Amino acid sequence: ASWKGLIHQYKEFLPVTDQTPALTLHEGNTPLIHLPKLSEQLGIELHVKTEGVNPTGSFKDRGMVMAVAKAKEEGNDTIMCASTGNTSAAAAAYAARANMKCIVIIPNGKIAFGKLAQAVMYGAEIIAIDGNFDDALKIVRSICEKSPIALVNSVNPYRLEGQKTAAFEVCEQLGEAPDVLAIPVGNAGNISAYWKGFKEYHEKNGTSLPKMRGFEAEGSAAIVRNEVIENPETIATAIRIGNPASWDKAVKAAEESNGKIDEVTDDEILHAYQLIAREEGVFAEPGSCASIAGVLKQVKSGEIPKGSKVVAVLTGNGLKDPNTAVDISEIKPVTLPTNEDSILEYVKGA
Amino acid sequence: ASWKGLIHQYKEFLPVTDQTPALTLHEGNTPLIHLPKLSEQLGIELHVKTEGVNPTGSFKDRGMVMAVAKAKEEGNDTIMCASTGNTSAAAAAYAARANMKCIVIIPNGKIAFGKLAQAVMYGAEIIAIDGNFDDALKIVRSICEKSPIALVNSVNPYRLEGQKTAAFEVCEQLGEAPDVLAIPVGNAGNISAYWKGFKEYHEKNGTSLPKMRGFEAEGSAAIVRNEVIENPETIATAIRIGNPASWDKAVKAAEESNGKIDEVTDDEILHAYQLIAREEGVFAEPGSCASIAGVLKQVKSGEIPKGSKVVAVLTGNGLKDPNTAVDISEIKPVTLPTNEDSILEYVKG
Ligand SMILES: CC1=C(O)\C(=C/N=C(\C=C/CP(=O)(O)O)C(=O)O)C(COP(=O)(O)O)=CN1
Ligand SMILES: CC1=C(O)\C(=C/N=C(\C=C/CP(=O)(O)O)C(=O)O)C(COP(=O)(O)O)=CN1
Repeated sequence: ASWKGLIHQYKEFLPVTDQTPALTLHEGNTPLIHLPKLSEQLGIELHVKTEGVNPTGSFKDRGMVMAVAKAKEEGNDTIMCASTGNTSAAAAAYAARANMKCIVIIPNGKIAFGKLAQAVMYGAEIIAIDGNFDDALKIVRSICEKSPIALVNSVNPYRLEGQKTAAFEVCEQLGEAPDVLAIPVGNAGNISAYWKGFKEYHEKNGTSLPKMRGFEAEGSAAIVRNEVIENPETIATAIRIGNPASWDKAVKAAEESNGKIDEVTDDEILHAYQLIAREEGVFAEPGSCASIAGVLKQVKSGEIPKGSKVVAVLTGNGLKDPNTAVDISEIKPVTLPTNEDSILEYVKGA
Repeated sequence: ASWKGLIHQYKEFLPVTDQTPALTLHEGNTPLIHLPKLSEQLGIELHVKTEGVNPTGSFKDRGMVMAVAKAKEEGNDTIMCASTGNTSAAAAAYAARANMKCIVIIPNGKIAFGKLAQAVMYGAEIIAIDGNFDDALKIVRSICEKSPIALVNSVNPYRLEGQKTAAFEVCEQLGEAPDVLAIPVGNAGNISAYWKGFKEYHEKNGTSLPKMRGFEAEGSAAIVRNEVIENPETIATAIRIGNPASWDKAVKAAEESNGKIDEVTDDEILHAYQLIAREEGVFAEPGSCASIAGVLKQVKSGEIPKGSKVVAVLTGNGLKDPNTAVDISEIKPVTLPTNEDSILEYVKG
């Protein structure tokens, strides 16, 4: 049938009133794709929730449609967020759609090319700092406390209310809750939202409770180290975050679900990044592939038992970050003369 | 609802046997988004079919899932295509998914950066030539005449079989066929595919027949100019194509539909490109926005009368081409000290 966006489709789970604007970019309802080759190789039943087909190319659209609709309902005209790039892209698109001004603070030289192009195109006022995301978040929260500008980072609870619908959809698309929900962790709002979603669906519809398995990049694994990281690092700039704002909710999700927050190296991330594209035709940005890298690590160790039904969240479209793709990949265009014989000869001799 | 890809959902309209592999990346079923502000400013009811949310970010996935499934059914292990970038990305993804080799021939320096990243990541054998798309297609077609390599460019009929499904969806999502289907024209397969779709749905389901309104970029407007353009040009490199392989089908489609194939300038394309992102929050690549530029042109001229119900096809995701976005945009980011006081006063100023 039809799909009219999250606010309409999940209205009973959401803080929607008759005065809530009907804001939508048709976000949500993203594919849950079975990966049969990787399932065979791993000895599990692996599906990927491909959030890169959301309107701005990441799961952030789920929370942002809710946050911006409520911000407009509650009488604001300007929104602001700090971002590694996907939240600012979402905020900018929904602000333009909603006729609100948008201001974003980003870490200079540390957001992907595609995310920058979106923020420029959607019409945000873009402020860059030489600090990291964590610096930007501190500044943004201070400013929205000291101005009438509405904060639309994940600490805004409407963001997590929108993002929990991804757990609803996974249950509906799989026909049941999975054994394991594998997910990247940056600012930790998303793993918190999925867990909140699984609990609500458990209570209302009787679905089971997955083990929540979150994965930070080793260079930014503040939760795994149990310490704030003052200079987080990782090539997966989406999750280059050393003081997650939803730290306590995420640890609670892991504990209540009998799950775990783990870490993956950049090399593990980049391997999973190439793996799913080469073997399954699925292209997600590096930070997203922490979930797949996490599945490979824990299938190897037995922490994900063979035969498990596993959903890995692919949080962002691979088109967000074309530089990493070309920088790391061994595949390069070979330049040939515009001559059928040379090309055919190359085709056969290679 | 639930969605398992085009082969499953549109089986009855597709040349699908019990031998056809169940190939899917869940392509299709893309949003039809009403644009209420642009509608108001133009005096029409305008919707956009946002094909950028297909698995590889363009409508090519519709044709490619059918062409690659049929290629595997018929015994092939390799596919090949020429491309300005989106057909090669689709070909590469579906080949990977179907366990096939993929060879793509692209024009050096004339495919968008996101499309190159896709071809590399999906694992295609990428051959770049000093020539243009038309040169690459000539070579690819010649090669596939004599070698056991399946041609998956749009001269493969299975590409149009899959691509026609977009018109089916438009009718179901709108509740009726629109008065006008506005669409970019590069190699002309897609406008032919929509019209084929609209004729089929008319015969089977009684829907009406839109006017097919195609738009080439002016520097590549071979059909408008009635000439093979040896040196096609346009910033919209997706549609930088001077000898459209489906020329005759596309002229027939505009003729049978009482439509027209028109051209829009690069400045018109770029205006539409910025307009929809700024005003409606919808971001498509420059070639896609030829359809919006054409709607603006023909509303202004009266060729799309006020009150028309219009669906414009946004063929590719804006993330395909990050360079044009940052190059055209006078909106440069500003670097400020990492100080909340210093940035607060700058926001207030
Ligand atoms: C593609 C992708 C991201 O963009 C991202 C965070 N992106 C951010 C992070 C923080 C901003 P917030 O969304 O927390 O307001 C962004 O700015 O785009 C994460 C991590 O998800 P969390 O654990 O942070 O929910 C995974 N994957
Ligand atoms: C975004 C986009 C394209 O990539 C594209 C053609 N893209 C091509 C062009 C030709 C290859 P073909 O699909 O004809 O085999 C590509 O290689 O990606 C067109 C024009 O559609 P047609 O008139 O060609 O149906 C509009 N929009």
